[PDB]
Amino acid sequence: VEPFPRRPITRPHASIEVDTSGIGSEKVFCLIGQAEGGEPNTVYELRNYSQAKRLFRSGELLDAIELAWGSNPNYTAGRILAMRIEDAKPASAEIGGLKITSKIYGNVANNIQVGLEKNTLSDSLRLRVIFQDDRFNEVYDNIGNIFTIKYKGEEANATFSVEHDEETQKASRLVLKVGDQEVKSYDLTGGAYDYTNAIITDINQLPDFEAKLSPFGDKNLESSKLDKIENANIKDKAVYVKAVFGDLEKQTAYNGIVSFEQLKTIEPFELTKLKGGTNGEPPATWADKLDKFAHEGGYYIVPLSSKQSVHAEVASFVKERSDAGEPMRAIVGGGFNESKEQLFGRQASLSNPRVSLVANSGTFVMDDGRKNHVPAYMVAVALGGLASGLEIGESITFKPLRVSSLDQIYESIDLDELNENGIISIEFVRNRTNTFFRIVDDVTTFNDKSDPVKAEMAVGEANDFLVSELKVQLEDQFIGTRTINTSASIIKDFIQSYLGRKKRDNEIQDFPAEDVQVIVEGNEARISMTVYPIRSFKKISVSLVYKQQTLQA
Amino acid sequence: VEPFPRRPITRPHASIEVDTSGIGSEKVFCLIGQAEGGEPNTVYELRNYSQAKRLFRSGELLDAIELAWGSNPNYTAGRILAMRIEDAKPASAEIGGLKITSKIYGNVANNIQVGLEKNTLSDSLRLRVIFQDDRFNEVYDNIGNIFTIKYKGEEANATFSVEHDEETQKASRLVLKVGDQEVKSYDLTGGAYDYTNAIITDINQLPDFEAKLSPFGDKNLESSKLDKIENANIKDKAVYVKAVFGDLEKQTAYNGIVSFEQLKTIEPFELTKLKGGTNGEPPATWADKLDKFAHEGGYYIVPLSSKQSVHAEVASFVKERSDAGEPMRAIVGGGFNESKEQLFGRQASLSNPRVSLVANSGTFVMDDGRKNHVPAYMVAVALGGLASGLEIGESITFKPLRVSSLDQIYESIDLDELNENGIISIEFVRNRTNTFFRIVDDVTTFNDKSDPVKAEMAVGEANDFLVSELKVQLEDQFIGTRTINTSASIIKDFIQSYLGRKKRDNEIQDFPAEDVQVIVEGNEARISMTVYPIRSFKKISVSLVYKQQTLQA
Amino acid sequence: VEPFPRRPITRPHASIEVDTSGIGSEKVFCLIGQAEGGEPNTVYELRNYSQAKRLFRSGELLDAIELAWGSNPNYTAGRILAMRIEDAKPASAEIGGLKITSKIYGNVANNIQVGLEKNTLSDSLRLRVIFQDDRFNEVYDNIGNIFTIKYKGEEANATFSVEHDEETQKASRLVLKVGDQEVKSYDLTGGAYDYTNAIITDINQLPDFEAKLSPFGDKNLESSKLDKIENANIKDKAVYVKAVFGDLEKQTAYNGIVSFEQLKTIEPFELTKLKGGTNGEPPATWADKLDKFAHEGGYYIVPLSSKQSVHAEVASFVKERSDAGEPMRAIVGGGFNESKEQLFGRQASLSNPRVSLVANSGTFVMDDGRKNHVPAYMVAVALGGLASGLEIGESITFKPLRVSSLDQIYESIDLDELNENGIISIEFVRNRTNTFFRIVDDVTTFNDKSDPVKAEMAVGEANDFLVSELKVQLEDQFIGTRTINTSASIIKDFIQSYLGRKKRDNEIQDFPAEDVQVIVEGNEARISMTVYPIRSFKKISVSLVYKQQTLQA
Repeated sequence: VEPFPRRPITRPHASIEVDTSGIGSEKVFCLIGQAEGGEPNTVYELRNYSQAKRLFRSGELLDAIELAWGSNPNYTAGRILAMRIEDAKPASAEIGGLKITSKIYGNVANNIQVGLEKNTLSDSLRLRVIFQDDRFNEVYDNIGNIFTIKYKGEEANATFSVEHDEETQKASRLVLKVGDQEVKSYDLTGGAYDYTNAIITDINQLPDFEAKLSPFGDKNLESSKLDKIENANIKDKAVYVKAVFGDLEKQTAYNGIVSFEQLKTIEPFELTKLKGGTNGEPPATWADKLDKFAHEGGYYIVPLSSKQSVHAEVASFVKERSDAGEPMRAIVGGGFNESKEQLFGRQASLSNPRVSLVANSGTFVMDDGRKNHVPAYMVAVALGGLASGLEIGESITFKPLRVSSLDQIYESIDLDELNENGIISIEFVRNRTNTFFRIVDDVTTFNDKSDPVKAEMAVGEANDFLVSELKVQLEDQFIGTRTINTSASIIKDFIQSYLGRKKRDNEIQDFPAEDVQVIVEGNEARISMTVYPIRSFKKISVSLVYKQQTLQA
Repeated sequence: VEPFPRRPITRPHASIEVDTSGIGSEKVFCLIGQAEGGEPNTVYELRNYSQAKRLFRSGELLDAIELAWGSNPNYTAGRILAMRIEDAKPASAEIGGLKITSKIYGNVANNIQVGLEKNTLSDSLRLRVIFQDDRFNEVYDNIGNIFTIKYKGEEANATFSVEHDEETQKASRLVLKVGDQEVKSYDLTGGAYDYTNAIITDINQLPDFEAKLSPFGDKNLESSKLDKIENANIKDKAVYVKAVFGDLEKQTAYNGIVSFEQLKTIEPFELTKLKGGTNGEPPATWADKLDKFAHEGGYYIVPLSSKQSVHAEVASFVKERSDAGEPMRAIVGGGFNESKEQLFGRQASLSNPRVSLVANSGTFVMDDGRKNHVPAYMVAVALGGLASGLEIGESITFKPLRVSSLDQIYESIDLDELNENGIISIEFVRNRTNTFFRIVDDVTTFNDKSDPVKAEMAVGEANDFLVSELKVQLEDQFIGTRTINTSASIIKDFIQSYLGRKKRDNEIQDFPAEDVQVIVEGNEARISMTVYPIRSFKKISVSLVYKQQTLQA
Repeated sequence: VEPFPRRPITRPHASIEVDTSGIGSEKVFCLIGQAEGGEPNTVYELRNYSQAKRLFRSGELLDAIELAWGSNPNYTAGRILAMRIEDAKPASAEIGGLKITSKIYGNVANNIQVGLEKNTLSDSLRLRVIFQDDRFNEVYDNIGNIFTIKYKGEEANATFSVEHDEETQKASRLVLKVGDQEVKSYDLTGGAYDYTNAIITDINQLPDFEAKLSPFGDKNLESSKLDKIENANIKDKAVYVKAVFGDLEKQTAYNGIVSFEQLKTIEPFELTKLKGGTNGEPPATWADKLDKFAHEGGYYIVPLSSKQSVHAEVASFVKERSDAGEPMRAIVGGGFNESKEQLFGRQASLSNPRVSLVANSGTFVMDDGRKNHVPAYMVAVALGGLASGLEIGESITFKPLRVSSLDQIYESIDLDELNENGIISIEFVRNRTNTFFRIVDDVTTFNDKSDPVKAEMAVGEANDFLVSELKVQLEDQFIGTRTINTSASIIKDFIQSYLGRKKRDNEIQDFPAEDVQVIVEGNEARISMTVYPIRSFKKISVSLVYKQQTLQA
C-alpha cells in the first residue's frame, strides 16, 4: 500500500492508493584450506578466476577452486566462498615520520619497499614503492606542491599563515597579512571553506592575490589537512602550499599494498624493506574458523585436510548450524590410497547423516600443466563442485568425474562393500570402447538404508531446501498479518501456489492440492499438507518373456 | 426536524416539515522534549516539517519529530503533538517609554536589536528591527502621518485640534477650530468617526477645508488612537495627522518577532539589545507538563529522557487519563547500550499495561548529512512514529525500522530472553542475502501472558478504540434522551450498523448479529453483544508429511 | 457555454448558445551550478542557445547545459531550467549627479565604462556607453533639445515659460506670452497636450509662431518630464525646450547594459569605469536555493557538485516535493575517478529510491573542440538530458552515450558488482567493428528488487507521471460538478478514454475494462481500477535444441 499524497489533505482534493504487492536458493559451495595470500579469518566471494587468483595468490586452495570450477564441464561455474586458516600477520616498519604497514598477510609481504627520495627539481618527494613478487615496480611523484599563491600588492611586504588547532594539528584558518595587520582571512571551518576550491575562487576574486591549481596533481585537498605556514613572505615568490600528509591520503589511499600512520613531520627517507611478515601457526580447532561461514549462505563445505579431528569438528559444526536453521552438508577424503579397513574405521567414527566420505584418489590435469596427484579430499572438493553445478534434488550418481587416472581401481566386490558400508566410491568403465570414470553412488556416512531421507544425499538436499525456503517465506509473509476470515483462504492459496511452482521446477514429484487443510485460531495457524518427494532411480528390473507367434500365408 | 417557517401561522397556508437526518477515527502520536524555541506548558499541533522547524527552532525535539515522520515511508504523515519542558521566557527591553518585547522564548531572543530614527521631510518617525539569526531585517520608515489637512477658505485663521480625554486617556474629538469657535466637529467617541476615513471624507465637505490621504497610503487606523494635538495651524500647511500609536501597532503587531507596548512618553531612541531571554529551568517533575494535556485526542507518547522518575510519571499520567476516558499508551527507552539485567530492572519497576520498553539503541542518518548516534528513547520515538503510521488494529511486528546501524546486536537467545521479560527488541537479520533491520514483537512491560489485550499493544489499542467510539456514539445519540416506547429496534439497528462498519475496516474479525440484544426500561439502556476480536499471526505450525507414489506407464 | 448576446433581452428574439468544449507532460530538466553571469536565486527557462549564452556568460553551468542539449543527438532539444548558486551583485557608481547601475551581476560588471559630454555645434548634451567585453559601443549624440519654439510677430516682448507642479516638481504647463499677457498655454497634467508633438503641431498652427522637433532620434518624450523655463525670450531665436534627462531616459531606458537614475542637478562627467562588481561566495547549504524550484515544473534535476551534503540536501528536497504532490528524481556522480569503495559508501549514504548514482567519469568532445575532461556529475547531467529526451516509460538501459573516452573501463565482474549494488555504470563495447559505449542499467540507489517501481527509474517515472496526471485531471474535471444520476457512468467513460489514450501512447501495457468501477456516496466518489505496468526488457532466455531430419528423394 502506498497512499498519495503522503501528507493528509482536508480541503477538496483527490486521493490515490498505489499498490505494488504481488508484481515483484543457489546452493552455494564452500572451501577451507591454506594459501599464499589474502587476509586471515575473512571470508570472500569468488566469481571470476582472475579475481580469486589475484586475492588467493597460490597454494592448495587455488587448485581446489580450479578443480571445483573445472570438475563440471557440462555445468556453469557456481559461486564459491573461501577463507584462510593460517594466523598470518603483515609486514610493518617505522621509518621517517610515519609508521608503515602492509595489507597482504604472510612471509611474502616482507619484500615490500617504501621510500621518499626527494626530486629537488620539482621540489616534491618521489614516492617509489616496489613489490618484487608481484612485478609491481612503480614510481610516484608530485607529492606536495598542491597549488600556488602569489602576492602583487603595493605594500612594502606581505606574509601569510595557516593556523592549526595545536592540540590536534587541524587546519582552521588561512590568514593573509601585511606586516602584522590582516589584509583578509578565510576561516577554514564550517562552510564552503572546507575545500581548497573555495580558497582558490575567493583569492582569485581579489586583484591583489593570485591562486591557480598546479598541474602537479589535481588533488583539491580539504582545507583542514593543509600544512602549517607561519608568516612566509609572498611578495617575491609564488608560494606553494604543500600539505604532504593530506597529499599522501589523496594520492596513495588505493595505490599499491601500503598503508601509512603517524606516531611528527614527514621527511625524506631511503627506500627500505618492510619486516614482520609471518605465516603464523594453525589453530588448535577449526570450529572458530568455521564460524565465519555460519551466516554466509553456504550449503556444501569441504575441508582441505585428511585429519579425523578436523572431520569430526566440521561434523559437529554442520550439525550445530543445521539445528540453528542453517542446513549444511560435508564431504571429506582420507589422504592417499587408504585401505578399506581405514575407510570403515572413518565411517564408524563419523556416522553422521550430513557427512559423506570419498574413498578414491587420483591424478588431475590443471591449467598450469601439472598432472597433480591429489588426495581423496580434493576429489571430495571436485564432487562438491559437481553437486553445486547440479540443481535441487538431483543426484550425482553415474555422473562423469573427468579425472585423468585413479590410484585405486576397485573391482565389483570392492565397490559393493564400499557402497554397503556407506562410503562413496568411483569406478572405471571398461565395458565400452570409450572408457571413462564415473560416480557409483552418493550415499551418506549414516549407513541405515531403511530411511532414504538420511541415506540419500539428493533426498536430504531437496528436503532441507524445501523446508528452509518454506519457513523463511512463511515467516516473512504471514506473521503480523491480521486474523481476518480470508486469512486461512489466503494461506491455502499461497501454499498451493508455492507447491505448484516447486512441482513446475521438478523439485518435488507431486502433491494432493485438495489435502491442504489450514486451521486458524487466535495467534496460532495450524497447517497440514502432503508432498511426494522427488526420487532418483537406482535399480531397474526387466521381466522379459519369450513367446511363439504362428504366421499364416 | 425543523419546520419551515419555525413560527406557526394560523391563517390558511401551506406548512412544510423537513428532516435532515441520515444524509449526514484519527490516531495521533505525542512528544515531549527540549528545543530552542516554543512556549512552555503549551500543546502545539504539528502537520508540516516546515511548521515544526519555524516554531521549534532546533534541538532534540525537532530531530525526534523528523525521525517520527521518517520512520514510515509508505504511510501518511499524521498529526503530531509537541511540548517544551523548559520554562523559557522571552527577551524584552524597558528602553525609553516603550516596553519592547519579543515573541521567541529563550536566550536567542537576546540578540534582537531595536532602534528608532525620524524623517523630517514627512515629519514621521522610523523604526528598525535586526534579528539576523533568522535572516530578518526590516525598517518601518515614515511611521504615522496617515493623511493631510490643508486650508482653502476665506477666514483669517485655520487650525485643527485632536482633543485628549482624561477619562478614557485617548483621542476623543478631532475638530476644526477657528478663532474661538468650532468650524465642524468630528466626535471620535462614537458614530462613524471611529475610523479615520470618515474624518477624511467629512473634511472635504467644508468649502474652506479639504483632506487627502498620505502618499504612503495604507494605514487605516482607529480614530481613538490618534495623538494629542491642540490648534496646529493649517492655513498654508499640509500638516499630517501623526497618529503615531496606531501606525506603531500596525507595523509591529504581527510583523516580525518584536512586539511593542508603552510602559511615560513616546520618543525616539538609538539601537539597543534586548534582555531577559531565558531558556528556563528544567523542572524535576514532568507532571507539570503532562497535566497540561487535554482532550486533543493523543494516544501514543514518548518521553525524551532516560530517567526512571520521568517514566513513572508518564505511566501514572497515561493510566489516569485512560481511567478518565482518554486512553493513552507510552514507549520508553534507556540511554545507550544498557545490559539486559538493567532492562529487566526497568521493566520490573514499570510493570505497566500501557508502557513498552525498547532494548536497542543505534544511529540514524538525517537530512543534513547528520549521522546522529542517538539514545534508546529516540528509537522509541521511531517506533511510535511507525505505530502512528499503521492503521487501527495493526502491529509493528516484523516491520522494518530503516535504521542505519545498531549498538547491541542481540542473538536469538538474547532476543528470546528479552521477549520473555516483555521488552521490545530490534534485530539485524543475517538469514537473507540482503541484510536489513526489523522489529521483533510489540510486547508490553506487563507480563501476564494470558491477557493479550494488555500484553499486546495492537489488541489493547483496538479494544480501547472500539470501546471509546462505542461509548461516545451511544452517549451522543441515544443515552440520556427523553423516554419513548420504540427505541429498542432503532438502537439495535444503529449497533449493527456500527458493528458492520467496524468489520468492514478489518477492525474486528466477525460478530454474531443475531445475538445482539437491546432492552429498555425507564432510562436504563441495557445492551449486550458478542464480538470476535481482531488478532495478528505470531506462530505458524506446518505439519509436513512425506509419502511415496506409484506410477503406471 | 457562451451565450450570445451576453445581455439577455425580454422582447421576442432568437438566442444562440455556443459550447467550445471538445474542439481542443513534457518532463522538464533542471540544473544548478556555477556561472559567470545571471542573477542570484533566480530560475530561467532556456531553449535557445543564444539566450543561454547571453544569460550565463560562461562557466560550468553553461557547459552542463550545452552537454545536456548535445548529450541526446537523436532527440528533441527541449526546455531546461537553470539557477546560479553564486551570490553575485552588479557594479554601480554615482557620478555626474546620476545613479548608475549595471545589468550584469558579478566581477564582469567592473569593465563597463560610461561618460557624458556636451556638443558645442548644437547646444545639446552627449552620452557614450561602452562595454569592452561584448565590444559594445554606442554614442547617443545630441541628447535633449526636443523641439524649438519660435516667434514671428513685431511686438516688443515675446517670452515663454515652463512651470512645475509644486507637490512633485513635474512639468505641468507650457505658457506662451507676447507683450505682457499670455497668448496660449499648454496644460500638461491633463487635456489634449499629453505628448509634446501635439504642442509642436499647435505652435506651428499659430499665426506668429513656429516649432519643429530635433531629428536626432524619435524622441517623442511625454510632456511631464520637461525642464523649467522662466521668461525666456522667443523673438530672439527659435528657443529649444531642452529636457536633457527625460530625453536621455527615453533613449536609453531599454537599450544597452547600463541604467540611469537621478542622484539634484545633473551635469556631464568623464568617461570612467564602474565599481562594485562582486561575485561573493557560495553558501554552506544549497537547500535554501531549492525552495525556488518548488513550483516551477520539472522532473529531473542534477546539481553540479560532488559533495555529499549537496546530494543529501537535494535528496531531502525531492522527497519533500514527492510527499507534497510534485515528485522529482535526482542524478548524481561520484567525483573524479573514485574507487568502488567510495561509490559504495556514497550509495550507502544516499540509499534513496528517488536518487541515482553514476560511477564512470570521462571526456566529451565539446563544440569548441576542447577535450573537456569532466567529473562524474557532468555525466549524470548527460544521462539526465537523455532521460528527458526519452518518452514516458522508456529506460536509459543499453542507450548510446556518444562519449569520447572514459577514465575507468571495468571488468565483467566489476560491472556486475556495480549493477548489483545500485550504481549506474558504463561498459566499453569492443567486440563490434564500430566500438562504442552503452549504459548497462538504470538501477536506483535503493537496492532491493522486491519493488521494481522503487528500484527502476523508468517504472517509477511511469508510475509518478500516471498518478500525477490522473490526480490533476480528476481534480480539475469532477470536483465542483453536480452529483447527477449519470455521474458514475461519465466518470467511467472518462477513465476509460484516459487509459485508452495512455495505452495508445505506449505509456502503459494494458488495462482490464471490467475492473473500472465507480461508486458514488454522499460528497465522495470511490473508484477501483487496474492497470498492467509498462516494463522494459532486461533479460532474454533462449533455448535451442537441435533435431534430426531424414530426406526421401
